[PDB]
Amino acid sequence: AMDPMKIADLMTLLDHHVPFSTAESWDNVGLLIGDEDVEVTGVLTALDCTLEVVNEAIEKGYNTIISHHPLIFKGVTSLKANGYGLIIRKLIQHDINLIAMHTNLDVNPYGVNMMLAKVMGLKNISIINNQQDVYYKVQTYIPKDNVGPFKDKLSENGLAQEGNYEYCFFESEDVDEVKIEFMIDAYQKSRAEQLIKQYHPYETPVFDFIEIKQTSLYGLGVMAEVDNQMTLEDFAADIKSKLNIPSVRFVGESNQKIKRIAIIGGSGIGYEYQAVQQGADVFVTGDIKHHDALDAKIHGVNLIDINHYSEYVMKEGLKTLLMNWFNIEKINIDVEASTINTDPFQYI
Amino acid sequence: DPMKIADLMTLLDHHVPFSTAESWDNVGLLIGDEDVEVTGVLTALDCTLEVVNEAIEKGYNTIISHHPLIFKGVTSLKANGYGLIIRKLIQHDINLIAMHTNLDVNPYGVNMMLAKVMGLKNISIINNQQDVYYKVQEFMIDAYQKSRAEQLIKQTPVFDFIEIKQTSLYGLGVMAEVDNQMTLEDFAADIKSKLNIPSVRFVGESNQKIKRIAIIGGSGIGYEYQAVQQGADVFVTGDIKHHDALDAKIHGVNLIDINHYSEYVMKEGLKTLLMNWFNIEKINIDVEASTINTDPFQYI
Amino acid sequence: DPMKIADLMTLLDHHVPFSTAESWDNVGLLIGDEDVEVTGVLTALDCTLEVVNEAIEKGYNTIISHHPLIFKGVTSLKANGYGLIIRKLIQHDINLIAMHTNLDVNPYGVNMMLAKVMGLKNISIINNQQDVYYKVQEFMIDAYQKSRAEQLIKQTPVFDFIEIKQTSLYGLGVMAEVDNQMTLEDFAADIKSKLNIPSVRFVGESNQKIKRIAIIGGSGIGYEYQAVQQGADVFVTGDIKHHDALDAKIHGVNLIDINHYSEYVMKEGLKTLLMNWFNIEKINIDVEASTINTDPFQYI
Amino acid sequence: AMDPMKIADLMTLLDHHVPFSTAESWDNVGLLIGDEDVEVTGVLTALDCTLEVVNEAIEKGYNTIISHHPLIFKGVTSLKANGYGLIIRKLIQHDINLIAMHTNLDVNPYGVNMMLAKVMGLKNISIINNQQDVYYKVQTYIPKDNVGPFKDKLSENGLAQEGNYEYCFFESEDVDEVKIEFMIDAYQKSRAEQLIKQYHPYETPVFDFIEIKQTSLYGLGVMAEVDNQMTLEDFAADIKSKLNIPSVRFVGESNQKIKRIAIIGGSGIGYEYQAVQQGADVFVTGDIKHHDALDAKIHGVNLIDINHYSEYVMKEGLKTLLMNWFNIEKINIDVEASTINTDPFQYI
Amino acid sequence: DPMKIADLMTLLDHHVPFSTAESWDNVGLLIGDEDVEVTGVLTALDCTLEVVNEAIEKGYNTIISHHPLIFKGVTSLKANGYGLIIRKLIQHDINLIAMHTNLDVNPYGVNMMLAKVMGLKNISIINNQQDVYYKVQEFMIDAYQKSRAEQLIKQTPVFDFIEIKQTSLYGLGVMAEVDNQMTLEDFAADIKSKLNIPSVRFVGESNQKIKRIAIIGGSGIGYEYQAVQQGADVFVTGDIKHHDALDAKIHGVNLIDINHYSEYVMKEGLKTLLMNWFNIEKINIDVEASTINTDPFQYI
Amino acid sequence: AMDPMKIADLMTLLDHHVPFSTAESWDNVGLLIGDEDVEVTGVLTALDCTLEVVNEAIEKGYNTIISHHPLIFKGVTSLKANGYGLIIRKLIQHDINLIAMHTNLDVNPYGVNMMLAKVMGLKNISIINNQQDVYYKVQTYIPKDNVGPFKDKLSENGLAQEGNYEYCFFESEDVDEVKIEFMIDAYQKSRAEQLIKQYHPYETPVFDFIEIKQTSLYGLGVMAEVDNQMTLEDFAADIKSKLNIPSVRFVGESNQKIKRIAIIGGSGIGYEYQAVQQGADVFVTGDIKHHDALDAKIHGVNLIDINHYSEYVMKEGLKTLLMNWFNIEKINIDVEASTINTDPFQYI
Ligand SMILES: [Zn+2]
Ligand SMILES: [Zn+2]
Ligand SMILES: [Zn+2]
Ligand SMILES: [Zn+2]
Ligand SMILES: [Zn+2]
Ligand SMILES: [Zn+2]
Ligand SMILES: [Zn+2]
Ligand SMILES: [Zn+2]
Ligand SMILES: [Zn+2]
Ligand SMILES: [Zn+2]
Ligand SMILES: [Zn+2]
Ligand SMILES: [Zn+2]
Repeated sequence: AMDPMKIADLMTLLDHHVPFSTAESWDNVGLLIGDEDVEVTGVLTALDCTLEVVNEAIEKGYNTIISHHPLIFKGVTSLKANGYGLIIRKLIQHDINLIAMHTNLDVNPYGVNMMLAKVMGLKNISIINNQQDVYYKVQTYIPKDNVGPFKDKLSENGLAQEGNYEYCFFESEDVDEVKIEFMIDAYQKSRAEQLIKQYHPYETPVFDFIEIKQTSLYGLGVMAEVDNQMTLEDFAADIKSKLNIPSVRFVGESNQKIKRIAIIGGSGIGYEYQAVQQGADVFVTGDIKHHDALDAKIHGVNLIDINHYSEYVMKEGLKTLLMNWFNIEKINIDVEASTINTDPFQYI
Repeated sequence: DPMKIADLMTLLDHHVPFSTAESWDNVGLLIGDEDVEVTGVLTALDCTLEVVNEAIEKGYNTIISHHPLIFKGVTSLKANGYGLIIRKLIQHDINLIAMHTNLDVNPYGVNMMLAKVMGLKNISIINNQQDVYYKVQEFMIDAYQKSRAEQLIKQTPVFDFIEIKQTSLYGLGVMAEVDNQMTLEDFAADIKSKLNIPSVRFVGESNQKIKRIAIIGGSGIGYEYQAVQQGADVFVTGDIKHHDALDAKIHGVNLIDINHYSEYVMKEGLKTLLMNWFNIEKINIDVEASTINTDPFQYI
Repeated sequence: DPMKIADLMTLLDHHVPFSTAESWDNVGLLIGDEDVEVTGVLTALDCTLEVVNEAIEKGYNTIISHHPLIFKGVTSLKANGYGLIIRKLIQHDINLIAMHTNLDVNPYGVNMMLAKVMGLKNISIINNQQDVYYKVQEFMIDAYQKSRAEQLIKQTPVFDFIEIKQTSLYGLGVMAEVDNQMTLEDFAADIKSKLNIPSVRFVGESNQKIKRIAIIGGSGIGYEYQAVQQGADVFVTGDIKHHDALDAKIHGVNLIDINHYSEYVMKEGLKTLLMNWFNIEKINIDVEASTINTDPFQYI
Repeated sequence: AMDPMKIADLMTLLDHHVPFSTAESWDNVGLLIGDEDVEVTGVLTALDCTLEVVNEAIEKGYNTIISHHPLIFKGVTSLKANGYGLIIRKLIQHDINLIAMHTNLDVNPYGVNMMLAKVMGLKNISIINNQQDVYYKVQTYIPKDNVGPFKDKLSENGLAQEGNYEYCFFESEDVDEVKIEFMIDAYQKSRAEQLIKQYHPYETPVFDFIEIKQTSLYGLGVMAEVDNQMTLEDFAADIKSKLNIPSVRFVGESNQKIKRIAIIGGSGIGYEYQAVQQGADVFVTGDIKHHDALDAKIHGVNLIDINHYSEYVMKEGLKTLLMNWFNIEKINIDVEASTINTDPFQYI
Repeated sequence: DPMKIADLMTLLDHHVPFSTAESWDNVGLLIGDEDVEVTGVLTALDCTLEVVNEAIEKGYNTIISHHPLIFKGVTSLKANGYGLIIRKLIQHDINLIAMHTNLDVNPYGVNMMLAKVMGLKNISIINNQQDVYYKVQEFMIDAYQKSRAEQLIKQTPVFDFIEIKQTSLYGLGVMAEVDNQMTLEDFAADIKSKLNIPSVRFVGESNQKIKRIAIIGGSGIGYEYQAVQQGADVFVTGDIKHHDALDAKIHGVNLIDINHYSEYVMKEGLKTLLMNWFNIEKINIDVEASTINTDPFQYI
Repeated sequence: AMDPMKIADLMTLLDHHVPFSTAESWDNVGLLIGDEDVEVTGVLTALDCTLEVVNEAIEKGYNTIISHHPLIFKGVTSLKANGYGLIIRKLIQHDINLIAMHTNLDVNPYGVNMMLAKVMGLKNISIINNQQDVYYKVQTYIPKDNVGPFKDKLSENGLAQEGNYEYCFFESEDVDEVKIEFMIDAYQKSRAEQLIKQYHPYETPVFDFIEIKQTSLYGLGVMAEVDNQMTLEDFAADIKSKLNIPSVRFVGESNQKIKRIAIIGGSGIGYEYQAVQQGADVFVTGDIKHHDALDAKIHGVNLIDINHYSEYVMKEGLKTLLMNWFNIEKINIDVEASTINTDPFQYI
């Protein structure tokens, strides 16, 4: 008897590759509308889950929509047949599940900004603005001989990855001891306390947790470079064509030479000065407003507004990711990128 | 011409104006479609999953609850917790309307209803709101009338809108009285019995004499000192906590905790009001009070 | 008797009262010396270094900008960034005056100017401020008059100041209309051409029909729902972002982003007003609109 | 010539066993009304120091009242012959001292929640919601031979507990050194700096303080278990009887099987979800309100409201503690638990 | 029928209404028993332990201080610091009343008292409060009268309460004048001598000419710009700090720091007022000004 | 062709000796008005940069003013010919540069409070209220033999001061390793990550950054002592004379014996209780107000108000410092302390 993938199985897989915990604390991510117990019949990727997207999923026989933008962001106070209420109600009425992979996908090594840089044909793409993850270096003190492996083996048996580090030294030079050390993630602190107490000895078994911060693989934005050095206006025209953008605008001398590019898709104004500090010749983002562009201009910070809507690259990008992850796990569920242009703006 | 949700909403607003609700509150049509024809109305304190099941059972597509099922914004709608109730409503095409603080402050609302169930006399609204009305220079106008009256009166004329403040009919709480003075203990026992309450608790000497009573159903602590100022011998409310009771006791302010759940009286009270309003308008729609006891507490 | 900065400031305040500006805003003489004789006036949207160079070139010692060059307090004044422009003004004895939100809400200001440049009809101020005026008991008085009228009327008399609130002439935005209904797409194209805009974008079906138009130049998102309430078929503003456009789209609210930079129309609009005001007062001072395109954006 | 116990001596003893520093930072604990210099004539324990409690102390010839709840919580703005003013004035006029042992007693291993669990007849009682205490691992580098004990001995002489830990290694492999390490509490950092500077050598004597956090023995609440698995309603009836409560109310299916119990006496709503995470079958507390019970019910979190007033168990509990502490120290001062029922509520 | 604390409180409220005190302030009976018969009244700026000892010595059981001994809530009452003074009061059955900001804004209060001690002329309250009074439709009513007048006038009648705002008699500060113009230096020296101040300091050229003087006793910085607006040549207050003095100096605003402690003049000033009020009411109770110099500063 | 000192060269030198980063985060320090590219013609020191000070610099041919107090503190919203606008405009019009050395000079070992204590003739002067600086102890694990110096040499080549510390031990007792450790300042964390990755080996090169906090040399205030124990009033009269103060006021018994003195020039009320904890017999500051003096008196905290204006000692103090720093660097630029008494107060 089969184990067809349920929403709960999909959630675990999504979380493995694009951890929901990497989303900002203000964000609203994960299963927003649906039922964990339901069997997935197909997956439609979307930037914004508009009414037409829901209609498209229904028409295709798919019961799961993964969007970038959370359809429910601040709590909804009503669910009427109007506005966003009409979309939410239609999902529920048709038993469609909606998952949001929002800022977790913005900060992922394979997420929105890797996807943007790739579509722009750029090279040497690296995450920037790295998160910091908290670890602990756990240090225990134990006598030599057989009580060392006795510790090692039991500790490694009950989890806590089998990489240890051992040094001789004297407690008091009365009691000669071995100081053992290993790493734990911040969540394991509790378990590590338990397991050390259970399989150690004395009246006062000595153990320490030393906070270690490590640079994360996750961060908001990428730095990349063009193949060949280019003028600002030529780089702007190039990416307008590659991303099929109706209108692009840039801030800076049109003949400015550009090699290193920082990209935060969406609305990344607030990071442009830091991007310049980090080595960018231009900061690429959307939703750039007059006074921030004016400020950038006077300071010599070069900008390109590719429009917030250029995050739409994640529909095909995430479709490709998910098909790969499904291949690995030998899952045959169909994934399609929504073909609807959901940009609220029409350009003239 | 069959009554739709939109028509119900108009009628309810007429009799219990949604604008009298507190600004923090979430009232009106919370879940539904205003174009849908009302098949029947079930009244509820809390819209639990059992209450939704009851509406479905009775063939009713409209629930009016006191407490808003969605109060702070919902962050997700999953098949769990409150998500389950909201999803069940939507999937069964049930409309949910909340008449919350607008009902608490209505002259015929929660506190009138409590005082009637207690058999009280001389019941009047306390803690009255203030209505803003302009005298135009002379005749009277309401809040919104101030825009159009310029838009009308400017067809070179010299005119004036004078703000006048009027004590509202609407307010949180009622003051009322027993026929004859009774002890605090006897009054607490009397209302326990009348409201079918499993357990009541009071603050004050059992032999204190009670004539004038202030009532705020739900959770009305914060108002007990004012009530005493307004003439109450006792303040009746729910959800009274230790430190607030201890303060009242030391200050000589008498209280009775009838439990927040005592707002359940609005189910029958609202059923009766709505049957009457329907009668006036010649609407032939069935209204029932939910029979489900939705108190999360069981008393021993 | 030659006009000084102080005299200019008086005249500008007469026609576009600096007190109609928002309380957060920074308006008036921002950089200068009120005793200095005005040699000429250059109007500007943003006072860039190029605009300062232009004033110097033209022999003008007075610039009137819409946008305040100093908005939040300056923490330093170095030869870099905005420091460069402020220092250049001072070192060349150029006076900078900001007519910012007071011009946005003026009956002849930014939004009248936008609606005229679009060739619109029936243009009226929307979002009107409220003026406080007292009726004394009877005759009328203004804001400041309430002090002196006691100081005058107390020379034992029994008197009254009655607060009356009056719809102001001043407000953020105008409502206006085209001669004949046109599609949303055609109207957007029409205004693109009339304002010489490199790129315009709109929200709403291209074949939506437009008759009544609400305009707030600059960055007016926050007001689009109210505008629709006030009768607009479309809200015209700049600096529209994705999520605000997506919200409007789902709610059926039509928008056009003409870009914040479209406030540049106030350069010629202000030049014309100031030439007229000068004429009335028989002041022979040259006024020019800056010809510099100061948009930080270049469009492709 | 005697050393009769003064309030200041009592305060030191109280603080030793139920440290005032473990109280919450918003709390108001310790000597609230009185004179440190005054000789203690007897001690009356109380939940709330009401007028009748003060009258009881006067009648008994006791000049010290220890209450759980602070009679002065937010600053008093007046002291009139009315309300709480009348109680405060009566204490002062009769030279009665009032000490509050509030949230420090809530979080103590022998405090309010241990006492509740014991009165309920429960077993395997353990503190939960543990505080974290900050320590430092101080590391200094010193040459071997005689300068090691020279360091050890002087450091241990000037306090800083004589548990050291020593390891060989090379500074620069030019200057061979011994790295010595030991623990200090967070307050000793200053002294440790001084003492290391004074008895070390070089131009730049190398020493480090490494922050270590340890799970405290103090925490808000206990987890315990019933002897024999029981239904929720039976457990509720049992504890109503054991604590002599006029009325108890519970949230949950009456036949729910209960083994593990979390208890926060007083008003502990806000912790029930965490208690369930920590393994509780039911969260026992007081002052439970409708909407929080409604939420608990829908989420399957089981609750029992034993009333805030059930904290009254600390009068006899603290009396027993204090008599034990006085025995140890050979102090003959009488301690009595106030017999007044001070519950503002009367149940019908 | 001997005067109790409650009767004193009524009389003081009549002449120096406790409701004119700032909302942050702590005034009235701070420590005491309103049923206790007043044996005598000692006036005080600060109620120090020495002032309590003086009351006890004189056989007086009532102290009226300007500064509230309890301002923010007391968190403990131990035999140390301020605890010592509060405990001594209570243990000796001394009643402490605070007439703080209500005395600062009174027409006969701190600032009248300062201006009199300086020998000034044409003294008037500045910074006046606003009194709310309703004209009922016509006759006048006060703040509280608005409730009962409905409760009275509703025995179907159509009526109106019109809010009228009236300049109060009460305000922080006085404006006053010398008989003849004098230099800033000479005026500072004159008031130093008249108030027996060990050290005075002034801001402004020593030869500036002074005629009109604004005074706020205590710590009145924040009001100096307004005072100049109101016509003052100099603002007189205490507790002036470097940066506030430097700002005033650069703006041409003249100041004199007479020290916060100069509010001590209210001891004799209040003694005189209270003897007079007692006379009117035929109360034979002794009132003395405390003779203790309570300044924490000693000057060298 | 010369390298005459420009403002940018002066800024670097100032920052070296009195780091701008030690200023409070609310403060406004450094070059407030001027041009980094301009050649310095002479330096005038000032407490407050008043109009007369600017006039004095012009008259002397000096184009640089260093003040203690920042002429621009909260952003200026206008620059009119009035008030502070007139001073700012006059600086700009005459090409005068103004640097503020504000709270950085308050907390410097040679700054305002050292200068105050020295002018008072005091001894044993020590900074108090020390800042804490964040460092990292970087720990890497590397095999013995030749890969150790290979690491050492390259790491030391690319900066990161050549003080290392080495200990033997076993990774897994499979792979025997050397644990190397060294210090970095908090800014080097990024570089250290790079350089370790570049010149280390494995699939997972193990390195840790351990946060170390050290007591700074910078702090607000000094503690010092009088030569000979003195009465409070005599100490007050002495310092009034030494600093030429028109009027001094003190709080405390006039015959109180004084040996240890805490000094925060300016407006240091808020620190007096801590100063007493730290061992002061009197707290010396300016701008003392009635209610704070009243509080101090009742608590037995002794105060002397020497007036905020007594910070004027830094004009000659900083002149002396700067002349010394210029000597070292062989710079011939004139430095003069402004002679203008800029006290807004005149005493009578
Ligand atoms: Zn994104
Ligand atoms: Zn986005
Ligand atoms: Zn209610
Ligand atoms: Zn309720
Ligand atoms: Zn504008
Ligand atoms: Zn603008
Ligand atoms: Zn407790
Ligand atoms: Zn409690
Ligand atoms: Zn005062
Ligand atoms: Zn005062
Ligand atoms: Zn300073
Ligand atoms: Zn200073």
